[PDB]
Amino acid sequence: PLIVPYNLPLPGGVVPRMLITILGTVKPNANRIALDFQRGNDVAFHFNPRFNENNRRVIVCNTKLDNNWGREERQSVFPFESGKPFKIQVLVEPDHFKVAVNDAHLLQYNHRVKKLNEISKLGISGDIDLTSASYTMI
Repeated sequence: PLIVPYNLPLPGGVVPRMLITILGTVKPNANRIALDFQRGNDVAFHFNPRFNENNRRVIVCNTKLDNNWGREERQSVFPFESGKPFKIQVLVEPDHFKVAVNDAHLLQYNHRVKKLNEISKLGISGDIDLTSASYTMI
């Protein structure tokens, strides 16, 4: 019962062994979800499930620097389902973000923005009801 878009501060930035857990439900008739890990105005890691990109479901990942998007990484494994509850876990490792959905590994994204301590906010947006968003160390 949190308001979307939601901004989760990450005090002192991200560090290896930080685990972020996001619980919610995908809306009826969803088009998109987005997670945006921010370094100021830059987007260090954009994680973007798209439910209807030319009649295909795809996950797009990218980085935005100085208002310019870079090279997209795309994943066709698509674990989200319209109408249904999900869990996203993002584990920060030394060289990449590791993403699992509903307890199954989905993808890794190599760090392009290398000042991890400066990635200090997470924005959560899109066609979801958000139940909780939190972090811990493992």
